Amino acid sequence: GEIEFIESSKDAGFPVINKTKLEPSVFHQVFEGNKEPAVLRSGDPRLKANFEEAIFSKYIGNVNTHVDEYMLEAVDHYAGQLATLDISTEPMKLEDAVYGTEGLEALDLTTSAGYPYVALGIKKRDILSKKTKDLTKLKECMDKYGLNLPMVTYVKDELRSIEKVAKGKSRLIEASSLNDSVAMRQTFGNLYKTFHLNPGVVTGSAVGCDPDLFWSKIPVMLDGHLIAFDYSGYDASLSPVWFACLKMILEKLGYTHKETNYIDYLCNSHHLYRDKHYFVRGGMPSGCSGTSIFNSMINNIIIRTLMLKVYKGIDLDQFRMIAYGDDVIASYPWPIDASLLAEAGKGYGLIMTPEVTWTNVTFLKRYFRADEQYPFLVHPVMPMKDIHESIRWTKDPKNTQDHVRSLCLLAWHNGEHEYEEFIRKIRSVPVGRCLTLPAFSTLRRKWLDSFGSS
Repeated sequence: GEIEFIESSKDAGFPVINKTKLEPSVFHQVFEGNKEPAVLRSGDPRLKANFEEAIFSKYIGNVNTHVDEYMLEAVDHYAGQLATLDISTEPMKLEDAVYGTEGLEALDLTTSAGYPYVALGIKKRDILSKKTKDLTKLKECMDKYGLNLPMVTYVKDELRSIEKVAKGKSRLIEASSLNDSVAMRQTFGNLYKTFHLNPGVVTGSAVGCDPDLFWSKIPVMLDGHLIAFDYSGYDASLSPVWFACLKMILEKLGYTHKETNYIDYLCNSHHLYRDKHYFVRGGMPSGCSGTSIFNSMINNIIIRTLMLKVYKGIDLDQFRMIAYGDDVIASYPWPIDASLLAEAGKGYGLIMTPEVTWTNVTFLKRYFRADEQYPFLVHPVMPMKDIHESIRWTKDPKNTQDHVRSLCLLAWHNGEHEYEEFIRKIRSVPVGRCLTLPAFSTLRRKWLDSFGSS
């Protein structure tokens, strides 16, 4: 992706789009950590770099190439897999696409409504209602403002490492207009549903998975020599050729050329950021509808392309992979040099970052540890250091109970000794003794029982 044009918003008649919410929690001194809130403003005294330059530096440019022979075969192979899922290309019913259905959670009512709503002070809840499932106001707004509206760029308010704070390398997220979010959920909602209900090696996707259950399935699906990597700045690195590949895959699934027009909206985009507006060619605009699923689909095309290009004579029918956006875990029955693939990826404008074993591999920032007693069940193991980083901050201490409960559900997979120490430190602050904390044995019993029914 590349910014092709940027100028002051006022020159085009756009109004300007309006500190961190993260604050030290009561556990900030009880646990150790290094992370701090990402820089959100240019004047931040922790900066050791130019902020505006840093946040846009992920748009490293485009490789301008045609869909080549390797891509075509990659698209064909992945399309053959997805065909077995019988994805419906029929529009999803508006009420289902907006207010929830199996496999597609209701539209988030707390996030930005995007443009022009943010300029008018109109929030999602001024338009939508969970209680009534009203679609009348939404139809009025969609008729009135139409589709293909500018995206609103926000800086992601989240904890980051010391290096990323100093370098100002905060992440950006895009808010699609409510109109475009809804229209994309109508167009692709059945694809979203099918992906969410089928994480694994047919979709090649883990989007929507529950690691507590899914991690025991992964080694069954990936039974060869492991291949694993992620990327640096995946979304913004994507060149338009990969979006062309995605459109080809979607059309092989039965979408019409008009239904794939929304991929052009994602690829060639118009953004408002504070007092500026700018146009981008290429790049997945992270935070629009479907971006994790579409990133994952593109990654399935990319890895197959690279394998076909480097390993002539590869047999993709024996290849297996699972992607969550840029994050990949995969296998092949023979060893594969991931560094060769990564260098081949550099020629396509990608920055891939690769002896991978079940002991040292990670996926979704978690390790894999087979249960000592039930060896066919696999613990997802979030490192305790990451749990410690999280518990030390909060965006709203009114949610402390839910926050600490969620961390307990992650922590116990590290073993009973680690868990008891975690609980002891939590209880060394008075808030900690006011919380309902699950017992290790309860967490373990419920986990074991969860595999017994579905």
